[PDB]
Amino acid sequence: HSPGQAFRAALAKENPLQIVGAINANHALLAQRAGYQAIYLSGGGVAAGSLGLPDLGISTLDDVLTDIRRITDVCPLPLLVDADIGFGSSAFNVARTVKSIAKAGAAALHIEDQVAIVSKEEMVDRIRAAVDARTDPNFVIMARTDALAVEGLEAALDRAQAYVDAGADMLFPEAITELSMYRRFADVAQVPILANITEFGATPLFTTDELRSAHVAMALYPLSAFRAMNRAAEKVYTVLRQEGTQKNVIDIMQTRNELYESINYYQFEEKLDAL
Amino acid sequence: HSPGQAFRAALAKENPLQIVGAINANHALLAQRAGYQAIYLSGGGVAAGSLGLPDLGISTLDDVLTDIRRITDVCPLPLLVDADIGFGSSAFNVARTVKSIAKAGAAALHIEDQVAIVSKEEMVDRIRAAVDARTDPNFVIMARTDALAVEGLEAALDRAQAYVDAGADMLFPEAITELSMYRRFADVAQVPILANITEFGATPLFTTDELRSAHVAMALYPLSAFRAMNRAAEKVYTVLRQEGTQKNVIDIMQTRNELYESINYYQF
Amino acid sequence: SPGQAFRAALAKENPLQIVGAINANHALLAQRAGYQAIYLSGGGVAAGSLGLPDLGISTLDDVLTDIRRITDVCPLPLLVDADIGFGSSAFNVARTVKSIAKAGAAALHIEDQVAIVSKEEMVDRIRAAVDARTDPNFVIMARTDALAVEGLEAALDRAQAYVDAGADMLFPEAITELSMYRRFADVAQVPILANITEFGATPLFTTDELRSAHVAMALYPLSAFRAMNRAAEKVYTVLRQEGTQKNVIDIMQTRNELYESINYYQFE
Amino acid sequence: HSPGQAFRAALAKENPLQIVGAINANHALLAQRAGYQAIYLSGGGVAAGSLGLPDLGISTLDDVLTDIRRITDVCPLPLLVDADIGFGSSAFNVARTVKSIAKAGAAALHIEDQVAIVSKEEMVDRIRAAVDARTDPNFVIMARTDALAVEGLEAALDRAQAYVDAGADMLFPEAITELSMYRRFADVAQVPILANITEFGATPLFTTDELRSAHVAMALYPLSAFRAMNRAAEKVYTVLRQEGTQKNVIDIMQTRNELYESINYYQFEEKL
Repeated sequence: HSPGQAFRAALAKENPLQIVGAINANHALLAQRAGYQAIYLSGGGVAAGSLGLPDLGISTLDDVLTDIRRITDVCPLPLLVDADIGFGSSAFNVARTVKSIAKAGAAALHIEDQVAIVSKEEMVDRIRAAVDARTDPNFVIMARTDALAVEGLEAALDRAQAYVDAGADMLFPEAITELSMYRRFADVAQVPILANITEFGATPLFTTDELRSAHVAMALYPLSAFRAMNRAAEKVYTVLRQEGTQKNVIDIMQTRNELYESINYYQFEEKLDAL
Repeated sequence: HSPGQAFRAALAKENPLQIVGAINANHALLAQRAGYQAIYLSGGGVAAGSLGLPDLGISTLDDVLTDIRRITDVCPLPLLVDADIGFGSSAFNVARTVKSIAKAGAAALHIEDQVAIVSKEEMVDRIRAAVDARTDPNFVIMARTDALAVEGLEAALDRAQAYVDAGADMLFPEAITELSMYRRFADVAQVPILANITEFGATPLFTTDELRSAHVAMALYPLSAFRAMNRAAEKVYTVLRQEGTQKNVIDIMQTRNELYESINYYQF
Repeated sequence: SPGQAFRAALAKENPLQIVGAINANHALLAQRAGYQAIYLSGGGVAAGSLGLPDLGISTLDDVLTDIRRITDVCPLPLLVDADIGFGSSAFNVARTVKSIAKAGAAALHIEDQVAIVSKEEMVDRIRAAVDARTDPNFVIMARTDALAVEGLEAALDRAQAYVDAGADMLFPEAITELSMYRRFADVAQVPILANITEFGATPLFTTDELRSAHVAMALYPLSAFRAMNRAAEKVYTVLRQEGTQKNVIDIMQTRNELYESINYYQFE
Repeated sequence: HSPGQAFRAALAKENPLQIVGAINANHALLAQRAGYQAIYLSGGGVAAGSLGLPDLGISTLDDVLTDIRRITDVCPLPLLVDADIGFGSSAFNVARTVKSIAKAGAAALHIEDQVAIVSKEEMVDRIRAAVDARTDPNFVIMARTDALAVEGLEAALDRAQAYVDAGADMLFPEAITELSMYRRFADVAQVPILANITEFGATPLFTTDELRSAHVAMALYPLSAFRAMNRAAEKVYTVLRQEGTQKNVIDIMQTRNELYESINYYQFEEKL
């Protein structure tokens, strides 16, 4: 039943496993109804969406925990969580963070080597503090590297090896621009590799068939839905403010039955009927 | 500063005052950029959006307070909050609720007589307890009622005046299909009336001009933006799952520059 | 799992002494004193954490925060006072049960308070609670004040119905004879908890006495909390009257004792 | 409608003003009933009491905000809060922290030059960041410093003036063991001075009369009640576990009537 076991189970059943970001509980339920087997909580999303703040280390662990509980309290899909760099320079912080996130209901989390990026040894220690704090061995500790933004592939691969040896269960190579690169991290790391297919990034919009050819274990789409959600919302605000009526925007609105079906409204009423 | 004043001022410079719901802090900033002068925190939205639950009284005051702080901590627009029956029951419950919501950063809130509905008497105490707990007199205490559709016009208007005599600063009649109804409340209650122009309900999609002729002081669009964001999010999930790529939905996605600007990324 | 730890403590101690801990610190003091299980008093969350009377003012969120604080640092299984489920519908009870378990609790008790609800209503609450539980080892205890409110027959009839409904253990109030506890144990056929709180109508039974009565758990809900309030008050009064705390230094836990209790040096 | 004003008024009314720590809402009420005009939320107390953790930077702002709301939601006494260094490291972090603490209900807070201590310039920027985030000019921003011990008197007095010029409404200087030294700091800073009269420390247990003679504006007792409550609780746990009954500690327990009275039980039941 362990959410961590659920995540790993998802991986074994889907390759590459599509993991979509869910900005809130409602969207996690939509993703589930769409067929997805796992979801994601973006840190930049918590900041930009939940707090309306830029992703400049302004949001706190508590902001993230709150969204983790909301999402997992109602959606059973294993949730991968963006734990940034650990929320705290102290090892105690990295540890309290890992335990808090797991306790909030997350199935997995990824911690990065950013400060520019810290040294291999540094990250290796962070990873160790994380693996140590974990209680449920099935809970996934993913190690993310942003080395490709400031270093070369070879250097990034060197880290990838040290991060795995450090205990990292899976690898998250950021900003990969070539399909062949994914293959090299896989062959070198020997653990599941996640491809971050976020739009407006350096990484091309690879298809799942392309990622599969590169042995990619996971395809992540962190803010996709959020992005379309914002545009549609903005449209409603503009049209409504210009015409003094939302009449010409009704057509792009989820209906009552659709909303109700996504949140299992009828099922709740059913239980009441039974009484 | 007093958001209660900002709210009162807003109704003064805009008639009817358009108040749009904002499901989260981000959308509050969007509504602000769109030019709105006041926003709303829908209770059904906190449940459906923040919790992914139906509007069956499962959400808690704390769930609501979290969204209030998030929104009001970054957006200065006056926020009207849906506080239901006070989530408690006794006088001290309504007070703690009103105080908490005010402390959280809201500018106004509305409580309702919907338990069937409570007797005129208990609603009167409800309003009194609410008004008494108020610290800043500029904080708005709105009363929402459904007596019209339950007891009838005569009874509805009776409650209306009572609710006003109890101290309610504004009235929120629910499920109004005829504009005449709004006028009767405005003439009887003689306090700013709010029209809930939500979609897929029993109320027609009245325009701002139509509401003005009915003497409506506020036009409410509780979930409008929310409904559109869900359809858009659903479209993205569906296409991505079918096609294995989001290439064909990029066109309906807010761009990086657009996002960064809505949250003043460059300013930081 | 916490539920397993609770049942493990129960299987190894008879009766199992369960002491209330008002906060994380005291949870550690209890652990150091040798207790195998601790308690989170609902009245303690209200009076201690909120400074309010136990009259339905505290919320589920207040309780959850204390559960996380305590269980994040103390591994002793924690029994939680979930009042009536913090809501009327089975939906509320369901959300409450999952949240409390998620926060780290090992068990919780729910009561038939409204006077009390009908046997049928409580049966539904219990079923809703049992249905919401995911880990069968998580304990769902039924608390009932039927003996005092309705009488022996009513209490025993309800006790049986509550067990059939899925309640793992029973918390019957107002019993004043060890012989009556045996009767409840024989009829319910599930572990019985005896509330040994102070200043009430019930006797301060010893663990040996409770054992002779077939009582499985002995509860001391606010015992430590009571002694802590008196000591704190003594400090405040002397300090105020004398302009220094010199004369109350002798009743203070030392810095070394504090450090020892929270494993300061270990972290250092 | 300003806890900041209430704090300043308490200062003017009582000199030195006794500020006692309250580990939770209940004790805030006990302090209020004992007659105190201001209370304190110790950072060390939030960690050791609310979290059962050492005061080594493990607690978060959220843990503090929760206790602030709980306390100020029921007790009207102005509350001074220990905000450490602003929980974070950026000007945006100090600002968000200052704002949230005030929004949570506090009347004042203090930040320190702790990193060794940061440079005078570093601290000056923190203070300025806090003062600018402040929405109510009455909300008090206190600067805590341990420069006397770390860098010596010349440097400490220098930072003090610099901190005040930066906007600190009050000063909280550590490591002072002599009245004459408090006197000197007060003369230089020209703002209200707080003396930390915590126990089991280097500082003597100065009396209010002695502190008044030292130009000290506030007397702080950060964990006094907390210390006594822990010992009492430990006593109950121990005796109870050892004897299988709490009969022999009933004598040191606050009764139910006393508890009810301290939290105005009957005034609420009157409303119910």
